Amino acid sequence: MPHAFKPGDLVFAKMKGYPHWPARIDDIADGAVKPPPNKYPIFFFGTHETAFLGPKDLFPYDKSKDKYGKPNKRKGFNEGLWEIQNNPHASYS
Repeated sequence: MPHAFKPGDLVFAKMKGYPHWPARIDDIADGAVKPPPNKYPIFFFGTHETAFLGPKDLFPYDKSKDKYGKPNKRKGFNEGLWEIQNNPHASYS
């Protein structure tokens, strides 16, 4: 059975106006800004941007990749597909 989301989990993350996007739950570094309550720090592959999202917008990657894991015209998306498949736990800083 599913657990709650934890750092390192791989997802497609949904933002208004954007396609479901390859992403991970990030850790929060010591001294770094924390998310609001009930929100997780989501790192978006390809764009390497961070937003704060709750579970309603987080789709586990294994279950969802057949549907969402296809190329997209949007900036950074196909790089993001490479990342989540080939090195999803690397440093992209």
